[PDB]
Amino acid sequence: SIQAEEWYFGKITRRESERLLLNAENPRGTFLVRESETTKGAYCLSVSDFDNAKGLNVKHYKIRKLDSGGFYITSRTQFNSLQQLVAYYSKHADGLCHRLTTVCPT
Ligand SMILES: N#Cc1ccc2cccc(OP(=O)(O)O)c2n1
Repeated sequence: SIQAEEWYFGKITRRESERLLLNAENPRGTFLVRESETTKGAYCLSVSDFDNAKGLNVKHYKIRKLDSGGFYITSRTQFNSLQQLVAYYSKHADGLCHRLTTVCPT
C-alpha cells in the first residue's frame, strides 16, 4: 500500500508540495507523491529541480492508474505498481526534470 510508503504524502496541495520542496537543502530530484488536486484517480509526483536560469524550482507530473492495472506518467511506459514506477524513475530521468533522488523531508 502506497499510503504506507514514506514518499507518499497523500492529500496535500500543489502549493504545499512546493513549500516542502523549495528548500535550499533539497538536491535535484527530491520528491513526493500526493493526490492530484483535480484529476481523480490520478496522483502527482512533485519533483525538485535546480539550474542557473531558474534556480530552485518544482515540477509536477500526473501519475495515471488504469483499471487494467498499470500506473504511468506516460502511457508508453507502464508499471505494475506505484512502487515500481518510483524505482524506475529513481534510475531514469526520461522526460522528468531529474531522476528521483531523495524523499522530501518533512
Ligand atoms: N492539467 C492540469 C492542472 C493544471 C493546473 C493545476 C494547478 C493546481 C493543481 C493541479 O493539479 P495537480 O498539480 O495535479 O495537483 C493542476 N492541474
